[PDB]
Amino acid sequence: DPVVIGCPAPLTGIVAADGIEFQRGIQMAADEINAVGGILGRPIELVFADTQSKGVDVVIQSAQRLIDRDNASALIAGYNLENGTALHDVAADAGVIAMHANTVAVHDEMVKSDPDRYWGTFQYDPPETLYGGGFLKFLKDIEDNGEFSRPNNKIAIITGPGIYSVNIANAIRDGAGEYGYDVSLFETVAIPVSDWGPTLAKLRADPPAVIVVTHFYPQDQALFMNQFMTDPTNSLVYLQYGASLAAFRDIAGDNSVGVTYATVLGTLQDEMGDAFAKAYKERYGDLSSTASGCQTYSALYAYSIAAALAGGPGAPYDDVQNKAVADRLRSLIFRGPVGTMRFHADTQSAWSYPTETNDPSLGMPHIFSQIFDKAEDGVLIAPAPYKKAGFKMPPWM
Repeated sequence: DPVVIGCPAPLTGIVAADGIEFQRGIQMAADEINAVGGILGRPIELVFADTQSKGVDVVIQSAQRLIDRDNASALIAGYNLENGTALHDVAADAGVIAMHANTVAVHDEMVKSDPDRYWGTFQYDPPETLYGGGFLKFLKDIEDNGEFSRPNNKIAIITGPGIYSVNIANAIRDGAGEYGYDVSLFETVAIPVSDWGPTLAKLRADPPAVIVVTHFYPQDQALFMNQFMTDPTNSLVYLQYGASLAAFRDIAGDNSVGVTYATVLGTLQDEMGDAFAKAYKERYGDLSSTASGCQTYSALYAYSIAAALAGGPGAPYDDVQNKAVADRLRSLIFRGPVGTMRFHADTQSAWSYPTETNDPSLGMPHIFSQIFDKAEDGVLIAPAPYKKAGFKMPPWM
């Protein structure tokens, strides 16, 4: 009998572009796995539900449909525009596995709130908190390697009002002290930003060693750099998420050069990572996003290994067999194109390297990049052993 895998993804609405890549990624993994017989000779079938870039009610409806109507044994998502815990009760109540990369601390706390019940839901990246803790670790390593010499001990943190930006910003604020940084500014701005002037005046009145912007819109970030660069402070700049996108580099132009950014789950640029990216672009075109497609690709591979080891998926409501599958997933150490996927037992979230573990065979690399040319993707500068270059002092420093 075929193994039915359901994918609730935002195929329409404001984040359609990511939803389409989640669909492409999971299709590619299913095709590769099926070409060698599927899971224990059972072919993988994929059913999709469009969450329309809408919120909790629609995500739940979509997940429920995949189970009730399509008999999905497992749900695999990238992210959807929900708080992060919509899937847990849907999975638990149907005795199925759900995997997501919503990238949320609320997932960790939900699983910890009732681990006996929430045995089936896994977050296959680390929560967003690691963007903050991992930034501090990154900063330590480039200082220790001689690549960055702090002009002073001050860090400035600039956040939007939402939970993702705020959680990242507070992780950095809270951790700064043990790395010998004082927070010179913690600033919350209204979004979208029309003018960074007030923030920029505070920065220039008290030039920090490091500026972190956790507000993530690429256009707002480019406007920031264009206003910053009329009179830049002597500061390392890290921009959360948006700087990873062509749109940021297009709008900032040469002002993008020197900026750093990072992802807690991304394609490595070693042989295996390069092979995935090449194959993905051959299937879907050079403008397609491996950054989103690698997520559901990796998740389905992990699932396929765990389910095979357990003797196969359970049907909906076969809690005993799906618990066996979840046990295999919970102990899995799976090295794919994004690095090692391994779970914390207590949170059922991915281990992060080098922040939580010093061994890349035991956790997922938190990859940092630095822009060197407005026309190119940033170069990987952390963590060893995945660097393609070292951090280079920004041109404004």
